[PDB]
Amino acid sequence: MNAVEIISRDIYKAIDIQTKILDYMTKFFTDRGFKWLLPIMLSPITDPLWPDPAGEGIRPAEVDVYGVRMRLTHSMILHKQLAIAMGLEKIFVLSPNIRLESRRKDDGRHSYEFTQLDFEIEGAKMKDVMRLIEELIYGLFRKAEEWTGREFPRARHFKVYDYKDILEEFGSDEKASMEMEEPFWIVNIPREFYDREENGVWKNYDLILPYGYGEVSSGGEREWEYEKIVAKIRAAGLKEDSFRPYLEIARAGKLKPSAGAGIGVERLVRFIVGAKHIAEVQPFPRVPGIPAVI
Amino acid sequence: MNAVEIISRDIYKAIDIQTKILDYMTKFFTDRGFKWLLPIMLSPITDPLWPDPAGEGIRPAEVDVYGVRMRLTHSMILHKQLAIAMGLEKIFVLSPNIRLESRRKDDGRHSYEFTQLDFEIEGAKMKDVMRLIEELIYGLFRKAEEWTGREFPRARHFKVYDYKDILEEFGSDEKASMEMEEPFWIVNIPREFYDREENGVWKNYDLILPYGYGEVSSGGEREWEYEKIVAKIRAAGLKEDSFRPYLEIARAGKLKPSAGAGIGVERLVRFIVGAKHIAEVQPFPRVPGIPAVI
Ligand SMILES: N[C@@H](CC(=O)O)C(=O)O
Ligand SMILES: N[C@@H](CC(=O)O)C(=O)O
Repeated sequence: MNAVEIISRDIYKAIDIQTKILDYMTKFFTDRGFKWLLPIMLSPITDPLWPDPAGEGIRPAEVDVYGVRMRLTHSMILHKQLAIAMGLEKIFVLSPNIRLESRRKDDGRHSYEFTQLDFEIEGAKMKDVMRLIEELIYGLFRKAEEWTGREFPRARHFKVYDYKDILEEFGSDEKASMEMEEPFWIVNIPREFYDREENGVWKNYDLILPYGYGEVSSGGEREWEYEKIVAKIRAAGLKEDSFRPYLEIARAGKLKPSAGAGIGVERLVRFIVGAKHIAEVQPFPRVPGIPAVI
Repeated sequence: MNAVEIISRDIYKAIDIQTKILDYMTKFFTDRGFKWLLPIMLSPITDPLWPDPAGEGIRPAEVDVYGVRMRLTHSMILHKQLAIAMGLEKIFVLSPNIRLESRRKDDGRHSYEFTQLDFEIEGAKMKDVMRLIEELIYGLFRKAEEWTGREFPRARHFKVYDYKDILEEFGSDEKASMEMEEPFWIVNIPREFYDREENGVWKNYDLILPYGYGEVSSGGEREWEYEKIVAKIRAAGLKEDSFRPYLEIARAGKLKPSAGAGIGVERLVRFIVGAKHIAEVQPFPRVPGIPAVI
């Protein structure tokens, strides 16, 4: 779409809903004693997004700052762990992510710029975080019924499936989404170095929306031990050089066990509004593979 | 400071205060019927930050996005105006800004990454917005007295200085800040093309903190007429191509009269904690001229 066409759309309703969602979600966390952090957009280090069955192996956008290469935020995962290392205990941030994925990921829920409500909790287990998210989502859906007068899924807790079993039964997370009528969990997904792996089991979780809307949240317990972290990085063919300051902190023994998740705000807006494509709820669309004109 | 030293700092109280500040300010705006938008970090267009007394003519950092040159957000001013054009009426956003200024700007209040609470109001006039910001600050300061047990500036309304009168009496905005015990306004400052100028008078305003803490907020009424906008860009030596899609919307006569401002969140946290350098309230410092290690 061209500039004038974009500004001509009627997205008042979507933005009204977005406002209510942000109000609800931020209060949910501050009510429970979480600290509210501001995002970082440039850093020597960022989320590799690899290995990850959900990705194609993209490289972060990079810009020089005073002669030094910085990466644009893929996600603040590493910085969340660092915030826990600073003793903040329970944190969240409204974090813009930049992920320059290909046209092949333009499936209606992807956007090359998007904001996650990203949170982390010192000492938490996967069960704790999944339960917290269920509490948030159930509460959100009840409020949405009041806001819209429409019905939303009423489940207070969601069924749990192993990634391996999803592949066997449905073939893909996307096909699973199409068949379900309530949100559900996919757990135990082999992916990035920071997700906690124990004896072949990955302590992680993705929340998937029903009716084909796809993944809305992703998280896990974390690795915190230097030796384990470095082995995982090397095994994936990644470079220690790409994580130098983070690995210095890990080597010093300053990472702590924690668990967390990120929640796609615009993906939730899309679900509540019932929009076919996420672009319909964004003032300034950022469609994968298509450089925005504004 | 190496990475280990950075995360070994104490920042708990500062983040505690920041959390209370963000809760307060976001509610202030949502209570008044403002829509809560999400930020954009990459665009073909951004705030030129020039001409501007407080700038130094820095050019936006750029990155390739699917073969197209995109600018990292200096400020969302142009995008705020486009949101008004879309009929959103009253909007705000927690917008990260990237401004790669020189070491000369490392004065205790500047950071090369920072977040503004940026807001815009269709049809608003400068007196309206200044009164709104005064209302916000007065309320925040009364709350801060409860949070901290210390005393803050009392005034319900701040003294207004014309820019040229600040230059005459104090020499600069910094010197003025150091000699005041109450927040004050500086108005009528010649700067960027988007600020409204009528008969040699600029309808804009900066809020300055006392005790040398310096500027905390800046805004104004906007130009919306194509001919007026084009003339100011051309006279400034700026290239029209740099603002193409924005100018298309102006030409189509879709821009509307509006006024707004941005409020520096970290600068407020600094003022309330009483920190000498703004780095002290940031988990991940972004000091002008010093590329961050994390
Ligand atoms: N935010 C997610 C990672 C992601 O960005 O997908 C997490 O906490 O693990
Ligand atoms: N946010 C300001 C511009 C700035 O100081 O970045 C405005 O509303 O005009």
